[PDB]
Amino acid sequence: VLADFHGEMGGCDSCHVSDKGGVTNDNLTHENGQCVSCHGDLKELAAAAPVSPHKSHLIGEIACTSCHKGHEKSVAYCDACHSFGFDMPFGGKWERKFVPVDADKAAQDKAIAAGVKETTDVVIIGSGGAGLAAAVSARDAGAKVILLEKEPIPGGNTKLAAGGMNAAETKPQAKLGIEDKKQIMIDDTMKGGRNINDPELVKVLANNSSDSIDWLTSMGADMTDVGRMGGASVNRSHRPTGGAGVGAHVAQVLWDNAVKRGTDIRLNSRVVRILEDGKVTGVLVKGEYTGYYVIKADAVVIAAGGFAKNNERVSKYDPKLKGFKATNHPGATGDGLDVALQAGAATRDLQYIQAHPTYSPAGGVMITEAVRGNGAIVVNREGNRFMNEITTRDKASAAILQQKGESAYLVFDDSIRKSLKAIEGYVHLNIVKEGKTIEELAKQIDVPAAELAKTVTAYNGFVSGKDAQFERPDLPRELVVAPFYALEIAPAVHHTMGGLVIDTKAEVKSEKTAKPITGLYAAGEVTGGVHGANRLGGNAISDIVTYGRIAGASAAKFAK
Ligand SMILES: Cc1cc2nc3c(=O)[nH]c(=O)nc-3n(C[C@H](O)[C@@H](O)[C@@H](O)COP(=O)(O)OP(=O)(O)OC[C@H]3O[C@@H](n4cnc5c(N)ncnc54)[C@H](O)[C@@H]3O)c2cc1C
Ligand code: HEC
Ligand code: HEC
Ligand code: HEC
Ligand code: HEC
Ligand SMILES: O=C(O)/C=C/C(=O)O
Repeated sequence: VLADFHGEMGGCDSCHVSDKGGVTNDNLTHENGQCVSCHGDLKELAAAAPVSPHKSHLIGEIACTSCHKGHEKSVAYCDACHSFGFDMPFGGKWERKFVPVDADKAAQDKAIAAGVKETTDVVIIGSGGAGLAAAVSARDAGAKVILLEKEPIPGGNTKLAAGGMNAAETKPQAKLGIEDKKQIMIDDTMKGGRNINDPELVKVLANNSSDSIDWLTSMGADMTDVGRMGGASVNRSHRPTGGAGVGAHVAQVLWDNAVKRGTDIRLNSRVVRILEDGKVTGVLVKGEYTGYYVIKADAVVIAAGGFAKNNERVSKYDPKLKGFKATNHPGATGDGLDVALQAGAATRDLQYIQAHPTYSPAGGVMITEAVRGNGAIVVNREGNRFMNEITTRDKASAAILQQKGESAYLVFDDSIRKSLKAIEGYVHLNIVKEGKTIEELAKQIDVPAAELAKTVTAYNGFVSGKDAQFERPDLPRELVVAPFYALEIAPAVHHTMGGLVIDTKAEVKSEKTAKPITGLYAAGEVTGGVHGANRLGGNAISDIVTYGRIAGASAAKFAK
């Protein structure tokens, strides 16, 4: 392992700040400074490469030490989701065992009384889009902030985002000739959420849309290419130009701005208990290398995101998903909720767990909803259609579940390819089957040529505005310019629509007292009610930004 290979050289000193050893802080700045001092930084390393582990889509600072582990085997962090078989010096397999947020209670108790280390105004749990947005906002005229993230690298699931941030009206929308209006936001959002959605939440989720999409814009963002997500009417999923992805893009831009203002962002730092006056007094942090510690603060924003990814827990409410795969990063296991619950928060819609119908087994990645939206059709093992490809996720997950072998085949054109640039990434991942003709495509895929061809020729007829098979309301492109591609895909646990109960100010309500627990804030996937029973594609990112901002600001006035 790497620190022995380097003990052989110069000592403990090489990396650590002292000759006895040990880490100063959990972001591991010193040591990573040491790394780069002898080896160069990531751009330097990246330039040297001929798929390289030193240059990727991850956002934010990506410590050397997030892969190159000192005192233990090392693993590319890319293996949490891909299987690149890189040949990592001092290699190891990626393994994560979920450990309870409450275990080691004695230890936590012993350490709560044992001093009082730092104090700040506002603490924010998690670094995805909601926590960063909150960072900007608390910081941005108001308070001192100290955001913790448990992962070794930032941006949660936010950074994987693919297809768009919903907003209504007055976003750039103007400039493309997309005619849309606020109530249509609300109204689809209720319809997709099967009408249980907290009405006041879906309201500000409608009415702050444009501003969050302008805020992003005041910060550096590129929200201009618009498309169609399953479930809405007027086109409104904002993204970067030509079909790239908004998650990385948004995460990055709010990472920068949060860092730019004075946020004190700390990785390998998991919050394991909110501190009880019953007012929120502070937080108990388990810094991975520096041990436990208390931070006193006046407001706590909870922005830890969802629990998709914990199959134990998700199987708990919907055992249909036991054994299913997830589209999330490793961090979404519910720590947040647990922390909050211990604090006596109220939750809702915990059992409504959204599976994404088009994940790819082979690639270990989601494959965006926009591929079907720009024109792809889905095809079972027999070579035929079985569904209106732009239906709701739950219906589309259901239908592929009910098909030969539990999986199905996205099938598109050279025309759909060109038109949605996320598709170059899939191509880059070796997961896309190619055919110079549909008969060629079939052979790769192991689906019958005359049936697939008849399917595709017929689909084309439907394309002529009428799907006399499955009702697909939009038929964007014809599927007739070669080469032709396909991917097999299947449903994967993806979003948890439920969560902590909060108002339009982002306050968290107590189960017992049905009022807010004081100075306890929340925003993002960790919260409940914004999406009802079903989340619309494109509503997560807009919920996260607009609610973060509110959570931040609310927490800032508190303490002020
Ligand atoms: C593959 C994929 C594609 C999606 N694409 C889209 C899209 O195109 N459009 C859209 O609207 N939505 C999309 N979604 C929905 C969007 O991703 C939200 O679901 C996600 O943004 C949630 O934001 P967040 O701020 O709440 O959390 P996250 O981005 O997950 O941020 C999470 C932080 O909390 C850290 N954390 C958790 N617990 C603790 C703790 N106890 N202490 C410290 N840190 C902690 C976590 O590990 C995590 O990093 C997508 C999600 C995925 C996974
Ligand atoms: C001389 C033999 C060394 C002593 C004593 C210690 N180290 Fe290290 N170290 C390095 C990293 C990247 C870390 C972070 C965690 C990890 O990646 O393993 C650490 C951490 C420690 C710790 C904490 C133990 C724990 O894992 O919880 C101790 C006690 C420690 N270090 C003491 C990096 C390096 C390194 C660079 C390659 C060298 C030469 C050493 N460490 C050597 C020593
Ligand atoms: C910070 C914690 C790090 C990390 C992540 C790495 N180094 Fe070093 N390194 C140095 C020298 C002179 C060598 C040897 C070259 C050789 O023997 O051919 C290395 C080796 C490595 C590797 C190489 C694995 C391989 O053999 O391919 C890796 C992955 C690596 N390091 C990472 C020099 C230095 C330092 C100068 C004092 C410092 C500081 C570090 N390394 C710290 C780090
Ligand atoms: C995970 C995403 C990584 C991060 C972040 C960093 N490194 Fe890396 N490193 C990683 C792998 C999987 C490999 C080897 C496999 C391959 O195909 O490249 C490496 C290799 C190195 C090396 C040896 C190669 C070289 O050009 O010398 C060194 C010296 C190295 N890595 C150092 C290093 C530093 C300083 C980093 C911070 C900027 C860093 N790595 C980031 C995985 C990952
Ligand atoms: C899980 C959270 C991931 C980790 C960690 C890494 N990647 Fe990833 N990667 C992930 C997804 C969900 C996607 C697809 C996004 C989409 O647009 O639908 C990707 C994409 C890639 C690609 C192809 C697209 C591109 O932008 O090049 C490559 C080549 C890739 N990822 C490589 C890669 C590397 C090298 C990573 C380590 C630094 C890495 N990924 C981390 C999911 C996740
Ligand atoms: O781009 C997609 O298909 C997913 C969107 C979401 O989860 O909101």
